Amino acid sequence: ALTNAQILAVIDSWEETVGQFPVITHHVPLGGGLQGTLHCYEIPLAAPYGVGFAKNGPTRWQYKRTINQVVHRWGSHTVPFLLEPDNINGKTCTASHLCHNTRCHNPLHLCWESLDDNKGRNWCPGPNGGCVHAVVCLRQGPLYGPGATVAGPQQRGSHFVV
Amino acid sequence: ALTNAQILAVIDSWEETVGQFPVITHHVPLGGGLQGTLHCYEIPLAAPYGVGFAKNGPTRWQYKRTINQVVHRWGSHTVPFLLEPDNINGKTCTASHLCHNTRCHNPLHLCWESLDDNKGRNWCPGPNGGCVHAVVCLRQGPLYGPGATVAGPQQRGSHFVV
DNA sequence: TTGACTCTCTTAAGAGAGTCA
DNA sequence: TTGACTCTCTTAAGAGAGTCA
Ligand code: NA
Ligand code: NA
Ligand SMILES: [Zn+2]
Ligand SMILES: [Zn+2]
Ligand SMILES: [Zn+2]
Ligand SMILES: [Zn+2]
Repeated sequence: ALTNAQILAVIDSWEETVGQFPVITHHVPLGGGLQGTLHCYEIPLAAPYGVGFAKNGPTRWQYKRTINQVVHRWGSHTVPFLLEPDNINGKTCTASHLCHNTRCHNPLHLCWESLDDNKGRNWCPGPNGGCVHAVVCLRQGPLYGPGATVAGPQQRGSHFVV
Repeated sequence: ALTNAQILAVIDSWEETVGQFPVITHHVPLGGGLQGTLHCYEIPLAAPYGVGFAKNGPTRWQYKRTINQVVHRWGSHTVPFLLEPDNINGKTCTASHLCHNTRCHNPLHLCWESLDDNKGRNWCPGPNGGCVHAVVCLRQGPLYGPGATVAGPQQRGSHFVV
């Protein structure tokens, strides 16, 4: 809600509830042939999810609180960042999973960045494989690698140059 | 169905027409602080576009040929790949701009791969900066770099560990 | 047969809001 | 007030198909 105090109270109640989500250990590629360990705080697969939480899509949730007799609602991963600018360079800020685990709500696994920055982490080589993200990745992106390209650049005639 | 010879004739007429598009020289980052040059064959901004070409969206075009009284139509960048498999690993193949220039129809700037592989090239460090794509990138991706993250991982209390 | 328009859809990273009990 | 559902939208890499002359 409007006040900084009200917003801090929302963040604090969100952290307390998510802090009681099951903690699931995930071993992850870091790049450079190295492996690390992340501890994700995972929202349940089915109701009930936790005080204030409800599922609006297969892997989408919202957090809601009643403040001054009014319901306030947010995307479930956006709550840590309610005191931050909601845009950057004219692009909407989004909650970005450094752990690439949508059910996870650990704020130590989230950052707040453009949708392009968010998406791009899927292909990052990782913190031990050459990540250049200023807010560093926690793991190699799940889609990093050589790809599976079916056909490369080609021409039948002689009209084109690279 | 169109014979392989009929499809090759379609590819040949497409190449003939695209080869007459304006050829624009672009200097581009290759990664590793190096600069290279790409020559893009750019479809016009407004009609007429070229024989067989029409615009179906702000940056979407189609190629149309009528063979034995049947109208055939393809996405304008898919024509080089009409003799290739159209899926891989259960994923639809898509035309992927190695030059990251949507109006370009140079077939030496296109490859044929899943939408995930396609998107991921936006963040590649490039052929002189560590590209691991088996079909190698022609340039550093336009979105490669440190990013512009507004807020990083953080908690107010002590409920979480990474 | 062809050109120049029209419309909606896919994907996978993300969102907002309404209906009931 | 709180819970458990329902619906559609955004973005930027990509698509298929209809109408008219
Ligand atoms: Na993400
Ligand atoms: Na692309
Ligand atoms: Zn996590
Ligand atoms: Zn990274
Ligand atoms: Zn090009
Ligand atoms: Zn690459």
